[PDB]
Amino acid sequence: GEAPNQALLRILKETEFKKIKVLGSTVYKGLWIPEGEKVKIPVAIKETSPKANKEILDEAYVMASVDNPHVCRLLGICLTSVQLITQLMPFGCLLDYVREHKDNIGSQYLLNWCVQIAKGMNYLEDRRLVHRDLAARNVLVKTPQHVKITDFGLAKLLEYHAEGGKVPIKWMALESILHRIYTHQSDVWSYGVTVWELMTFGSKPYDGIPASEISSILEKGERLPQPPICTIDVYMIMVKCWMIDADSRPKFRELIIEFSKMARDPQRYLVIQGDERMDVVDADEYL
Ligand SMILES: *CCC(=O)Nc1cc(Nc2nccc(-c3cn(CC(F)(F)F)c4ccccc34)n2)c(OC)cc1N(C)CCN(C)C
Repeated sequence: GEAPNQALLRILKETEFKKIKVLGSTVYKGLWIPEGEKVKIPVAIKETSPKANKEILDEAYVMASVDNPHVCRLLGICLTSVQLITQLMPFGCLLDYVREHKDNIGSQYLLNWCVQIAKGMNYLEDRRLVHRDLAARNVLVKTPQHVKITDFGLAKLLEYHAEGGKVPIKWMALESILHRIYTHQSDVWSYGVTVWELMTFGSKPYDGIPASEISSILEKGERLPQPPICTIDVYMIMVKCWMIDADSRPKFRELIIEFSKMARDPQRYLVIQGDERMDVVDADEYL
């Protein structure tokens, strides 16, 4: 009863990329200039073990099948000696951004980021897609006013039953740690941890506690603390994302509604000191 995935996998010529510089490691900053049409597109290029190909091709499959203003768009792959070509998000991952600009993030930007992440996550749930790695590090920043979800290296297309492997323990639900079960609601848990990272301006969840004890702590009933800038209204939303009963956690469509209400009066829900004074074509316009 599944629908045919008629997504298009675009294959680009290497002679069309101008690897400007290295963004990290390898991921490169560059330009994609399609032959003929006078257009330069700022892109990120993710550059031979047969496992690595099989996995980056799996990620290219997922990114080619999603199309949402809050999900990272795939432009294509290059079959050299395999490269992912994605939209360049010039302000980096949201985790490093809130850490850099701690003294400039207003309650407006925080609550709006929570709305946008829930929108992209709700879209992924519409596509019957479990992310399995939602975190502040995996949310990229196009502009301070526009963020998108990235990194689908663990994404799965539908509960999902994993069989093993390295996984980020402090972001995943209890059911994911004990039974390797992943659902859209286990993504809601990771959403709760991701909101906690933003409200704490990039603090590390369970900083110091070894990952092997996380399963014990959560079973005891202990959760992440209430961030200083958070009213009980916002912290209650995170707490609901951390219920043991997965179906008691809020839906992504509900998290959109809640944070949108808060985004209409941000200073009522986030208390931040000084909150008052805080031919190039982008990929989104090349269709
Ligand atoms: C989280 C860190 C970082 O974001 N650095 C960064 C990123 C970008 N833009 C950008 N656009 C699209 C894709 C990426 C990107 C994706 N990955 C993961 C993987 F698997 F490697 F593809 C990256 C890893 C490392 C770097 C970039 C990756 N990024 C950017 O645009 C100019 C700049 C930067 N920085 C160098 C800033 C460093 N941090 C944010 C302070």
